Amino acid sequence: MEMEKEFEQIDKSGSWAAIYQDIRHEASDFPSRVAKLPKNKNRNRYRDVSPFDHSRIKLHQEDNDYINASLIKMEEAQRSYILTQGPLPNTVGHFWEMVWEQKSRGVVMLNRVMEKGSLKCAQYWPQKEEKEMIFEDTNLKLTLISEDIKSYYTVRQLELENLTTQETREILHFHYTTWPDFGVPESPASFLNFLFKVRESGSLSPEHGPVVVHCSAGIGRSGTFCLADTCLLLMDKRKDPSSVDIKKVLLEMRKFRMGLIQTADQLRFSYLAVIEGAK
Ligand SMILES: Cc1sc2ncnc(N(C)C)c2c1C
Ligand SMILES: Cc1sc2ncnc(N(C)C)c2c1C
Ligand SMILES: Cc1sc2ncnc(N(C)C)c2c1C
Ligand SMILES: Cc1sc2ncnc(N(C)C)c2c1C
Ligand SMILES: Cc1sc2ncnc(N(C)C)c2c1C
Repeated sequence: MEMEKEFEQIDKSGSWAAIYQDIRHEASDFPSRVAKLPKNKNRNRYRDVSPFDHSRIKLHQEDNDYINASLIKMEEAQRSYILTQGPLPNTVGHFWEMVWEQKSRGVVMLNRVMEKGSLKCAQYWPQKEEKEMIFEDTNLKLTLISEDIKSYYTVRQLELENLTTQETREILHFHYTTWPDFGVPESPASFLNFLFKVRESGSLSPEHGPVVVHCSAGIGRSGTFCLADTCLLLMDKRKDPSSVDIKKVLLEMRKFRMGLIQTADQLRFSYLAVIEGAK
């Protein structure tokens, strides 16, 4: 169909759960044997969320190359993303090692450190200019350079130093701070504004390594971000924008990481965002 009329037809027929279940039944199943090795148990936040072996990011290490992170490579749209879990106390040094080694320019964070009264990820960046962080396991230093706090998001300028080579790189931290503890936003307007601030920065462009995107598990909000970005780019590239099929794009992305879009409400929100962004 076309998207906006497919949308009203699923709303009127109340069939979001059935459409979402169809996607779950058709999604790819690839092995994740490295994720399940006993030596990696304290590197995974959730036992049911693992990177596939074929698409996992490898750390440049001989002892243990494992991180819970996946490369999503979208061939027609010419976009790549790394989707990862919120870092754990034992994996903050691995996280910044990955940003360094993959030549990323941007980190996109879609969660708060505490939500629903529980910790959803480690405090993995410095909160004050004069109190830098040193990750001794991976030999990196991270400094807060500047902060811009807005109503719906915060952007930070960070300096990452490889202490082995004394090389430095600027990293941009894009923090969406207002996703609700339960459900999805009522309007996609602030999420779309945020997506276009990340684009404007150069963080999604081919002159850099892939953007690093995370939430708590790195599949639900994180999936919504990459799915909306890729669908809007395809609508600009093709002769017939109404040919873009959001369900087919999501199944392509599910070849590279399991579980992207965690609820029927996140699926409806992704349709809403693409429909409103197209205008
Ligand atoms: C430039 C690259 S790619 C790569 N893949 C696996 N291991 C590596 N190590 C640990 C040396 C590397 C390096 C140094
Ligand atoms: C006024 C300026 S110049 C500049 N250059 C790089 N990053 C910045 N951010 C987002 C902290 C800024 C700000 C806020
Ligand atoms: C002069 C420059 S460079 C640059 N890079 C990323 N974002 C920007 N804006 C609009 C927030 C800018 C501006 C205003
Ligand atoms: C020179 C740059 S890079 C960058 N990235 C995100 N936000 C920014 N602004 C406008 C606060 C900037 C600026 C001013
Ligand atoms: C949904 C939004 S907000 C925004 N701000 C600046 N430029 C934009 N375009 C057209 C590239 C947009 C879009 C498409």
